Amino acid sequence: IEVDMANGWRGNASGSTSHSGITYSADGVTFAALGDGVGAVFDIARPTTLEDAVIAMVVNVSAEFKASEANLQIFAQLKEDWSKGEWDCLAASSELTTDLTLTCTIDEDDDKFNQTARDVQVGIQAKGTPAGTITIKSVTITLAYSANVDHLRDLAPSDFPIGVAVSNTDSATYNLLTNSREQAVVKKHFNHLTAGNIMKMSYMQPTEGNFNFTNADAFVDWATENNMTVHGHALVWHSDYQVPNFMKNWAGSAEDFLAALDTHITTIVDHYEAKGNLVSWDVVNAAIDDNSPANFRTTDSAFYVKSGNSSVYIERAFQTARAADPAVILYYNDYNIEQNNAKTTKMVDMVKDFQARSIPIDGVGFQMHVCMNYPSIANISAAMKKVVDLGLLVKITELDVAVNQPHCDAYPANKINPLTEAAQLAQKKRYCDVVKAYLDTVPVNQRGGISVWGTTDANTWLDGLYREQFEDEKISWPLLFDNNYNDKPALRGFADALIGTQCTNTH
Ligand SMILES: O[C@@H]1[C@@H](O)[C@H](O[C@@H]2CO[C@@H](O[C@@H]3CO[C@@H](O[C@@H]4CO[C@@H](O)[C@H](O)[C@H]4O)[C@H](O)[C@H]3O)[C@H](O)[C@H]2O)OC[C@H]1O
Ligand SMILES: O[C@@H]1[C@@H](O)[C@H](O[C@@H]2CO[C@@H](O[C@@H]3CO[C@@H](O[C@@H]4CO[C@@H](O)[C@H](O)[C@H]4O)[C@H](O)[C@H]3O)[C@H](O)[C@H]2O)OC[C@H]1O
Repeated sequence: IEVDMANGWRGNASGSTSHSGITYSADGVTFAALGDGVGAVFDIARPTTLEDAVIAMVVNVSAEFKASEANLQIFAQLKEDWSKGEWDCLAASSELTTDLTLTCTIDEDDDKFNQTARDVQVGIQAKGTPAGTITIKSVTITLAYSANVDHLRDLAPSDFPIGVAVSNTDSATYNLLTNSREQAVVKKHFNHLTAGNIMKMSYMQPTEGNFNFTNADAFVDWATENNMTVHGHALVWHSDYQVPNFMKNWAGSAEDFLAALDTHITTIVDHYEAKGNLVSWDVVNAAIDDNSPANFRTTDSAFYVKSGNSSVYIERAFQTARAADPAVILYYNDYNIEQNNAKTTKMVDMVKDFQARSIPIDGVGFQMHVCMNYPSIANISAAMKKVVDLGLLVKITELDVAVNQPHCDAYPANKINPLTEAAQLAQKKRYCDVVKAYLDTVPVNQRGGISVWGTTDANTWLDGLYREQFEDEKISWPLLFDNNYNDKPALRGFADALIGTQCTNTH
């Protein structure tokens, strides 16, 4: 709460000496400190949840007030219940001179400031034998749950990994290796990791024949130290920000381009085989378009264009990855293929073609970037079953569940902001439904794992993707842990599914 400094302020006398009101300017709110108990205040409407809230004021006091040796008391009290309040803050003349920052934590014995009955009067007053003036420049007021899950990974009903995507050197704030809160949540709940960006193409090979393994190797070493396996992401992907410059600008033949693509794959696969912890790769990521009917991408993919207007690079990537390490599990990975419409159909036809022509492929990764109420559990189940029936592994690679999403629930007509308890419980049921559909649809020996695309809501990729539609607000809140790394009901819902407990949006 940033308190308005231009409206809503009042003089106050909490003692016998009368006050002389308040004065507005460009510097803030000013009053004369006429006697003991004389101050300035504003109101907060009922109901209030103000226990453990922190009041911070920037103030500025006159020479005469300094000379008076008077103290300053930040306080709050209930209107019509005047005797009840927070009276234990005091800034003594000692500490005063400049704009100072004075704070007051609202901390009461009986929880009196979590209440429904009265409005709340908040302010600052002089104590002692005061004189001169006080100026307040600004006021800010900084206002748990447990899922009771000890280790999420330990609840899987068969042997499949429970995994998470982490940030690395691509984020100063959220880098797994420098952020001890990220390390803690990961070590507590997961046994499987994906790098969010640093194993993508231009990160691994920024120029032709100069590979850069240093940062990704430190990530793999930390996974090994902590008894976790690594899913490699990704050997081939069209997204412009991570295509190596020399590939974007290829000026030679189609056969020479495909040979350079082979070198990229063989070098990276051989290196991570020898490092000793790399169990599966997304070999080709998101190569099908978003049209209906669906086709492989054309002009928006450097790989289609530089291969000579051909999708042959897809099968070649799989053949090359297999030759480099025959033991590593090979996935095709994509979004929207869980919807059971045009894109699902194109993916299934591609797998059938590959099986007919002896092109190696071990599984399909369903990224599973879903909305709260779309697509349906029936459609998600039917789409995964199409892959199960071809004898392949099914892996959920990038699960998140958006509370607001511009393509769902007629956004923004029903926008949820701020986040509510009802929305958190809806998210609990939704994570339960999706994980249960996976277990119900995919036989034990075809379960490639379930991973979520991030740790805390404070760093989800969705808020950046939809920044324009969201008006720069962080409103997708799509993951298992909140902005302070505490549990959300979402985590209880994931756990309920693993243990076979009914999926609900209740407590
Ligand atoms: O250290 C604590 C003491 O400060 C504390 O004294 C209390 C201070 O607050 C007092 O409440 C006064 C009551 O008058 C209010 O103004 C009235 C608002 O309504 C108008 O209709 C009316 O005309 C005004 O006069 C004022 O806002 C408010 O500060 C309270 O009565 C004192 O008990 O005691 C506890 C110590 O720990
Ligand atoms: O020089 C800096 C640039 O490098 C930097 O680039 C940004 C890097 O982050 C990018 O966002 C990435 C995009 O990929 C996300 O994961 C994908 C989600 O969709 C799935 O289909 C796919 O499989 C996943 O790989 C990832 O979470 C997210 O962090 C962003 O788009 C780039 O612009 O910009 C800052 C410069 O200083």
